[PDB]
Amino acid sequence: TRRAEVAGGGFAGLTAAIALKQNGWDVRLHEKSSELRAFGAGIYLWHNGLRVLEGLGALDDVLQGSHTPPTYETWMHNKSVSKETFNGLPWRIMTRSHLHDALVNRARALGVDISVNSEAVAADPVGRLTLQTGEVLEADLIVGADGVGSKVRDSIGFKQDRWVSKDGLIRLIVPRMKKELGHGEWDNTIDMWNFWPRVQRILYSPCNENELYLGLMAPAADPRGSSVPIDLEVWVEMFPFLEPCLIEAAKLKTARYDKYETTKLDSWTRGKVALVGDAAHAMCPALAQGAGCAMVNAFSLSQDLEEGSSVEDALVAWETRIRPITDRCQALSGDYAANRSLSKGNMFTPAALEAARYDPLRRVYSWPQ
Amino acid sequence: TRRAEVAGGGFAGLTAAIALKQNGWDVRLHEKSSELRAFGAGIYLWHNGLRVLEGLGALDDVLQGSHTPPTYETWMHNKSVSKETFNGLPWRIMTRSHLHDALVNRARALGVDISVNSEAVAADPVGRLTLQTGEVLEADLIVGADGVGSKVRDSIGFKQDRWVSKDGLIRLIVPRMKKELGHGEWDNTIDMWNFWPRVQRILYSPCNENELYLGLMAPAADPRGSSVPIDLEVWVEMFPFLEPCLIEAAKLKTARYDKYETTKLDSWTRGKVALVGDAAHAMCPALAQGAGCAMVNAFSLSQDLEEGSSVEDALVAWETRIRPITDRCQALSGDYAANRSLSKGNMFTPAALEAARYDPLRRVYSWPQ
Amino acid sequence: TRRAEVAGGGFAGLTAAIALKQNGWDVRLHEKSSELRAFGAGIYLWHNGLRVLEGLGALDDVLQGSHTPPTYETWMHNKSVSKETFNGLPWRIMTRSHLHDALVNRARALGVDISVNSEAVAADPVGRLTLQTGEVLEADLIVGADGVGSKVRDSIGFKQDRWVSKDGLIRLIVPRMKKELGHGEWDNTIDMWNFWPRVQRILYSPCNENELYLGLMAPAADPRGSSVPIDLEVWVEMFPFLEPCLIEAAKLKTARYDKYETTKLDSWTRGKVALVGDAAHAMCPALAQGAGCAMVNAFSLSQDLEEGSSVEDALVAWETRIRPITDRCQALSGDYAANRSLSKGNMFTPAALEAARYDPLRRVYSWPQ
Amino acid sequence: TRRAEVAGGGFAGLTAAIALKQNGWDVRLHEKSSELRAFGAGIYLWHNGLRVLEGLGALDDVLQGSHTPPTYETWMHNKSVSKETFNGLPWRIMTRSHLHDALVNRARALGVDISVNSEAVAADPVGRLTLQTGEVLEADLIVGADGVGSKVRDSIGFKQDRWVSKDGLIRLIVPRMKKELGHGEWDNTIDMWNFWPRVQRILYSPCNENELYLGLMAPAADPRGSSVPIDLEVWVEMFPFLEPCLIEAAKLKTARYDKYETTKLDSWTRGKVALVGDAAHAMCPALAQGAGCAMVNAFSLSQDLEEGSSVEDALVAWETRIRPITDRCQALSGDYAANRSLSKGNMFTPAALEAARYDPLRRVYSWPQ
Ligand SMILES: Cc1cc2nc3c(=O)[nH]c(=O)nc-3n(C[C@H](O)[C@H](O)[C@H](O)COP(=O)(O)OP(=O)(O)OC[C@H]3O[C@@H](n4cnc5c(N)ncnc54)[C@H](O)[C@@H]3O)c2cc1C
Ligand SMILES: Cc1cc2nc3c(=O)[nH]c(=O)nc-3n(C[C@H](O)[C@H](O)[C@H](O)COP(=O)(O)OP(=O)(O)OC[C@H]3O[C@@H](n4cnc5c(N)ncnc54)[C@H](O)[C@@H]3O)c2cc1C
Ligand SMILES: Cc1cc2nc3c(=O)[nH]c(=O)nc-3n(C[C@H](O)[C@H](O)[C@H](O)COP(=O)(O)OP(=O)(O)OC[C@H]3O[C@@H](n4cnc5c(N)ncnc54)[C@H](O)[C@@H]3O)c2cc1C
Ligand SMILES: Cc1cc2nc3c(=O)[nH]c(=O)nc-3n(C[C@H](O)[C@H](O)[C@H](O)COP(=O)(O)OP(=O)(O)OC[C@H]3O[C@@H](n4cnc5c(N)ncnc54)[C@H](O)[C@@H]3O)c2cc1C
Ligand SMILES: O=C(O)c1cncc(O)c1
Ligand SMILES: O=C(O)c1cncc(O)c1
Ligand SMILES: O=C(O)c1cncc(O)c1
Ligand SMILES: O=C(O)c1cncc(O)c1
Ligand code: NA
Ligand code: NA
Ligand code: NA
Ligand code: NA
Ligand code: NA
Ligand code: NA
Ligand code: NA
Ligand code: NA
Repeated sequence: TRRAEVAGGGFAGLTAAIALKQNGWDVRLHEKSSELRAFGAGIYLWHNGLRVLEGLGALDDVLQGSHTPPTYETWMHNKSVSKETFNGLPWRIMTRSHLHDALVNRARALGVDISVNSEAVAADPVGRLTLQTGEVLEADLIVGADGVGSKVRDSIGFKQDRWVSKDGLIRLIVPRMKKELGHGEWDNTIDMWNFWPRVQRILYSPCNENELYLGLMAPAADPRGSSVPIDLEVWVEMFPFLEPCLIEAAKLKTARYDKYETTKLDSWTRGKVALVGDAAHAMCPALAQGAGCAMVNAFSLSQDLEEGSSVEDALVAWETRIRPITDRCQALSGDYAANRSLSKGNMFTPAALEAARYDPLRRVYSWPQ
Repeated sequence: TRRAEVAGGGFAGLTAAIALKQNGWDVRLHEKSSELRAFGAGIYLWHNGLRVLEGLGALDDVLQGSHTPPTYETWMHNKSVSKETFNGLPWRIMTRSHLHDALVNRARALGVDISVNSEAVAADPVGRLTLQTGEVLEADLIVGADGVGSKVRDSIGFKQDRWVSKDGLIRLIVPRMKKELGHGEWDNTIDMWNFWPRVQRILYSPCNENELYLGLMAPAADPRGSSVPIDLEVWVEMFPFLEPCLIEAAKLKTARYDKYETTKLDSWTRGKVALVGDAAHAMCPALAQGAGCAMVNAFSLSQDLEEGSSVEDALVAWETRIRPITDRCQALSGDYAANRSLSKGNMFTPAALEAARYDPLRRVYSWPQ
Repeated sequence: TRRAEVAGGGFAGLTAAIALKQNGWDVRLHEKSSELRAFGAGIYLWHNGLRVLEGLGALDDVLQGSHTPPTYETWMHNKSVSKETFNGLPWRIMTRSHLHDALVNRARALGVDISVNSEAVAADPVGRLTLQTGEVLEADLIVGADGVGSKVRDSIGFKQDRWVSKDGLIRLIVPRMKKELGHGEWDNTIDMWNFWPRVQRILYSPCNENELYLGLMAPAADPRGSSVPIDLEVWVEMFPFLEPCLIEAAKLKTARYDKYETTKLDSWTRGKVALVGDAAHAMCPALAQGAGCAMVNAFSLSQDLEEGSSVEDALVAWETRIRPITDRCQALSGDYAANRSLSKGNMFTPAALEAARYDPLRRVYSWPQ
Repeated sequence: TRRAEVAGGGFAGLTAAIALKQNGWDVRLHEKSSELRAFGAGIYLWHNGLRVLEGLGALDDVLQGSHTPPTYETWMHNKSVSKETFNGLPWRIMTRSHLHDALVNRARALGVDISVNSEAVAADPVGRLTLQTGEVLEADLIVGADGVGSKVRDSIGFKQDRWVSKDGLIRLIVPRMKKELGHGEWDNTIDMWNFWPRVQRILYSPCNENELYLGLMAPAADPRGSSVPIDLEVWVEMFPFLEPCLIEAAKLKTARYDKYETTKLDSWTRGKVALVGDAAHAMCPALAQGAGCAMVNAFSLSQDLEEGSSVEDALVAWETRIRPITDRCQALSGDYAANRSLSKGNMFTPAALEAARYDPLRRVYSWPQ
């Protein structure tokens, strides 16, 4: 039996572990943290990620208790500038914990061996993974799914450009308060942009009938807008229609102003080691596809390992096949972020939706625009 | 090699033929008409039917050149009473020819032997199909996909209740005239109900950027509203906002006032003969699921024939497994039609969407409400 | 000093009494009822009536505590069909008591001698008024302002057509409940028409920040819709958006289903007797001008009595000058009522607004359309 | 017969001349310009100014061919922030020429002696007016209605503060293009504010079915926004919904970027000389009351001259009676302009509307808020 050692229990690592286990690999997954958890409050998935979930046998648990808004709406200075439904392209909003739980439960159901407090500190291309405990594990495949600060990557040495932004946002889950919001379209995604009187934006993202995912975005140089716990007054001033939800947001002492971070590498493979997710390709969140691409790439890795080739050759074939979708999406999302393109509305163009349109199960693009 | 003879080249027969051919059956399909064509102007499919298309390898050709509205909207007396998006449940509108062409092209690509001017006039449960030419074909499976007036069914004799309504509607494809319609949400499905000043209704159904599917519904006792070609004045009077499209509709000399028709049988099988689609279960169109159920049932038949059982036993197992979804949907659609339930809006309830939610590929219900 | 005896303490009689007293007449007014009061809940005035109030020195007290809606809106089956603002033509809504009080207070301020429990039972063209007490009062002018059942008129004998309708309405004052009505344009006049599922209409008429005037109109043959106190269920069913106000309306045990009533006479004068208001020209309320015309005619009477002619000649001149405006408005309002013309919206045409446009102070038409 | 000499043929001078002529004064009016004309494209009047017009016998000609919008609407960054109708307070929009013509025609009808190319260069408090021709005219009253640069004022010497702003606006009349504007509320006043992406504002003011009054406001430091003829691109960019009207505006080679200008004086009188209008009290246009106050003050002057006092005493009484309304309105309009208060919407408060609410005919405040 082929053995895989996966470093990291995020969406990339769990996807890799499930996909490999379904194909008969002996899979062990190692999470550095003391518990299995997902940070970031909420998350969007699209057709591509939902198809991965179908491929993993985890779609049912995800769709139950998650939300597809009637439309993706954009506001500029409180004026609705677009409503987009992507010509039926499937999409979904959920809490991070909801997605995480579904993947963990599926991995456990399949008998994936999951270890917590288990940090990969070094990886060897010949197929050896060293944990912080000093345990050296031999494997036929090593998956570096260990995030932007991947030690699987950096122990080997990959030529790279990394960037941590000065700016960021505050992501929270609060109650919907739907009745208290009164008249409106409060099941929508609403991306609420402003440049005047200050640069403040809220991405309003319903997760289900109970939970609302809010992203509060202000520059780091704004001492009030970037404050945690949230400066209620400055958010209510520019988003008064969300006051009921913002009052609940202001109670959260766990709120963090998290910075954006990107990674791009010359390659994603070395011998029997494959880098997946933020370890390889962390990107700007404009197109809401960092985890989508991570999951597609992890699932696609399992596919290329079923061709009867050596692991080394399968990994090379995998990157060649799948990386361009991620490269283009990363580049375009970065362009969108820098140009504030989403502020215009109607920017989920055919090109913007390329990654979302990809079906990893059939390996074709679907849901034409 | 197992041989199947399929009577009828509608959506049920083509689905059966493709699904069987994909599983290695030697399939021949017989269409009574001189050409392969689909009547009825336009058609809605939902998740269940779209999943059948995925199973048939015909989804790509269908999604290209078809439309998912941003919302399914209902009007009563020109007042919007509901907007429904079904919590992300996939759905699609297309011309009948668009769906038909996709299925025919797929059947031809797989090497299904299609005959036109080939009418099944008698079927024997032992596996003999007699054509109007006098040709007697022996087969391991006979599929009666030959519509509400099925001769495969009636030559054998199935206890049945059939009903042809006095009332009906006029279904047409016209240009979108989107610019000429001016301000509005003209990519929506809009079910435009009226009881005052007369009983007149238009189901407004965009198929793509070029083609609009209209259903003009008035009682048979209304000599103007039921007239073909359409009485332009009486339609413009109550739907003045559609005048540009109605002017184009009035040019169509091919317009027909078609009656609603239902069939229900005590059983769908006899020996090696299976009845699929309108031959077995024609229903009211309120839930837009007659072809959806027909396609699910045809696809499901192919599945039950892969269990290693006798054809006779597989057919019995098939009906037992799949019929209840169709029975409930038929009953509920008839209830909706009789009570004019759709006129209230917000009537695509979890129960109404049961058939749509069924995934025939995984044999589970998806897209929870 | 010239002496006038006025029969009736309604809007016509009070207007006549004030206007005459301002011109130096010794005026006595006789009200049959035990108290000075105005029935009918609320009332609309337009430019013509507001100009009379200006002429009477009673405009200030009327405008304080009354309401001009931002627009006059019409709904058919809950769909807004028109919004009308009459090109700036002044108009106003108020409670009947508000208008009544303003006129009574002005009459008292001028020293008009007002008697209650004082019914005119006979009038003589030579200038004698007999009260129910048997008191015979001699005067230079007798004003029959004693309503649709005028005894001043009928004691003399005027050729006439009177009509009392079988149908009618329930008029009430309730609290605004503005906050409880939620999203909307609840300061508007909204004429809420329906023919389906039943013939039920509400004229929604805000009087000020505290008081709402509702007219609930259903046919007499409808036992539920015409019931008093109101059948809450049947009104909430068709006007659910007014439920907070309708709950308050249902508490009113004083509610009446009052019938429409009209009067038309061959003449309005006989010797020293002049008939004013409903005594002469009761009309359908479609154009909201019965009191408007009554007040214009009463004020105009005082004007014609300042020409230095005999009272008999002044009265003849008065009717000749002013009656055609009332005749046309009565006729058009009756046409509108019979044809349900207001149900279409946009029916306050230049012709419909003729009476409203008349300025009695300058004797010209203003506020062109 | 009392003789009045009026310097200036603007709204103040024409009002003074008509009002005095109606009271039996021998009135001569002197306009410096070669023709009688009014600059500034369009103008708003309110109840106070409309009542002056009624007092002048010029209301009929003004209301015919002018417009009361259904509402006064305010936008910030294309989002509607308020709709105001002032609780029925009368108001009106018209072209400057429309108002001017009505006043000139009334003055001519009354036999006011109007001279063009007749400039007042000096005034003496004893009642002598010297024209640029050298003609010295003796009079019982001299009216300085000669604008912000009044030579009647400055020849005498009045302690004053004058201010000419660096900023200004471009005022134009263009066709309505109502059909070309498509869906909207295009009969409204719409004050269209923006601070982002640049400081640009359009006051949209329909005058009648044919003519639209536009005020295009940008800072003088903006070389494109302040350009004449208008820089079409920069106006269409921020007001694309007005493109049809802006294309017509760009054709006007007569367009001017006119600066705001204010005047405030310690007194308005000296002996037999009275200063009226912009000569005395030019103000910021935020409350749209510069001409309103000018007309009220000119009309009020005629009233105080009917008390049987000396002209000198009547003038002192006039200023004491009427100036505080103008002082408060000037101050508040300046505050509004400086604070950009109108950008918030809902700022026509009872205090803001004080001047508008004043009725000069009855000398009371009407139309309570
Ligand atoms: C503001 C924001 C919004 C976003 N929104 C979206 C969205 O809507 N949709 C979407 O698809 N994506 C979104 N993304 C992207 C998404 O968050 C990431 O791309 C995705 O979570 C990365 O998954 P991962 O498994 O690669 O890495 P991670 O989620 O970082 O998981 C790595 C795991 O490995 C563990 N670990 C780290 N080092 C080691 C080690 N040495 N050994 C063992 N374990 C280790 C960590 O503790 C962690 O649990 C967003 C990102 C940001 C910043
Ligand atoms: C007004 C209306 C609207 C509808 N809207 C929808 C909708 O939106 N969505 C949806 O899913 N469904 C809809 N339906 C239902 C749908 O039209 C039918 O259920 C579906 O087309 C039936 O397919 P079928 O293949 O069973 O039969 P058919 O479409 O009738 O095809 C039978 C074929 O067999 C041929 N034939 C007949 N007899 C013989 C014979 N003896 N031998 C050989 N060939 C023969 C015929 O010529 C025909 O081509 C609607 C129905 C109506 C009436
Ligand atoms: C449903 C409805 C809605 C209406 N809405 C409007 C509206 O919005 N605007 C509008 O302008 N008009 C409206 N009208 C018309 C308006 O109500 C009448 O035209 C107006 O009140 C008539 O005034 P009046 O003074 O002529 O008669 P009344 O109001 O009838 O007053 C007559 C008075 O004389 C007294 N009286 C009677 N007989 C004698 C006697 N013999 N001696 C002494 N006193 C006597 C009575 O007690 C009464 O107080 C409406 C009418 C109806 C039915
Ligand atoms: C941008 C803007 C918008 C405005 N909008 C409004 C509004 O909506 N509503 C409103 O009410 N007001 C408005 N105003 C104010 C209004 O324009 C003025 O207050 C009003 O026109 C002043 O009238 P006037 O007669 O005092 O002076 P002017 O209109 O300046 O008239 C003076 C006349 O006297 C002549 N003249 C000058 N010197 C002499 C002399 N020595 N001898 C003889 N004749 C002379 C001039 O040629 C001129 O014809 C606005 C002002 C501005 C700047
Ligand atoms: O920062 C964004 O533009 C962004 C856009 N979409 C989803 C998300 O989480 C973030
Ligand atoms: O007749 C209907 O109610 C109907 C409802 N949905 C689709 C359709 O084709 C018909
Ligand atoms: O019955 C009417 O149509 C009517 C219309 N306007 C005011 C009113 O009181 C009644
Ligand atoms: O500049 C203004 O704020 C202004 C406001 N109202 C009318 C007008 O002409 C100008
Ligand atoms: Na991507
Ligand atoms: Na991306
Ligand atoms: Na069905
Ligand atoms: Na059905
Ligand atoms: Na009338
Ligand atoms: Na009338
Ligand atoms: Na003023
Ligand atoms: Na002012």
